[PDB]
Amino acid sequence: LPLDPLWEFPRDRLVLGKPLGEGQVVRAEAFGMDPARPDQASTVAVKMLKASDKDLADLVSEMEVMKLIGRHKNIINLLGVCTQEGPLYVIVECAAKGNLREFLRARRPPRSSEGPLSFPVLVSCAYQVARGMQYLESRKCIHRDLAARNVLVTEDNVMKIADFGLARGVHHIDYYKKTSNGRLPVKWMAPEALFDEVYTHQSDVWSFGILLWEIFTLGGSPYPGIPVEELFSLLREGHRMDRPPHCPPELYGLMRECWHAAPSQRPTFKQLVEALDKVLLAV
Repeated sequence: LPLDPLWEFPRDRLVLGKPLGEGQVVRAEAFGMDPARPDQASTVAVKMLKASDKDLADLVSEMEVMKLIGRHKNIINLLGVCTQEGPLYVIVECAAKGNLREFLRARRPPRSSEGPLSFPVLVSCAYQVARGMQYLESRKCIHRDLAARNVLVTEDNVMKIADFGLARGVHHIDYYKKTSNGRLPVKWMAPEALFDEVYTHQSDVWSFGILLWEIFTLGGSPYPGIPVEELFSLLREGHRMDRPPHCPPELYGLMRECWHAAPSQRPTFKQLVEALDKVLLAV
């Protein structure tokens, strides 16, 4: 691997800590990530191999994607890399509150009538994800698995889209795959992706609609009670999820637009940002 001085960070300035998931991602302390404060500690996340040569190329691929995509408030940003004299590390921002799905589920409801989550904050979460996706789209990045579990939450409740630069094996998806936390990722796939193996930014818009439903069910799992075999047949029939409880029609409206059969008849991310902004400003 060649040295890129723009991004190289000394590995001896990292102290590896608790693993965050399984390549693998590990929480770490970094010293002098800002070269103006060389002895200052910060908390970062380090992506690394668990590994085959294919596994290595995929991580290098993600690294190069992240270099090109540039900075945005609502994505997990690249901070540095360690490529020389040791294992490949890709250092990115660490979001203190974990993923959005778990953030919502943990916060389900003199203030006994009040849970931690209010309507304007739920809308803000949706707006921020749309802003991040608008940015990624402007950089010609299709996410391909946009979902609440792939949005991370900072200490200040800022949404950051994660894992947007993954080499995903799109031509070998096990549609019946259930994760160790019980997720069926097929439930986020646009029909053109699932059925025809076509991905565009409009397929991410479909997934955003599913994410919207996750937000307004406070981390509910989509298509409740529906196994994959039934999901296939239901999608072929044009099945859409019901309006969740305590969800205004404006937001279910947006969900249904995101799930229009024709990709060109779904909103763009720019339109979603504008629509959600209007709801946010309506108080």
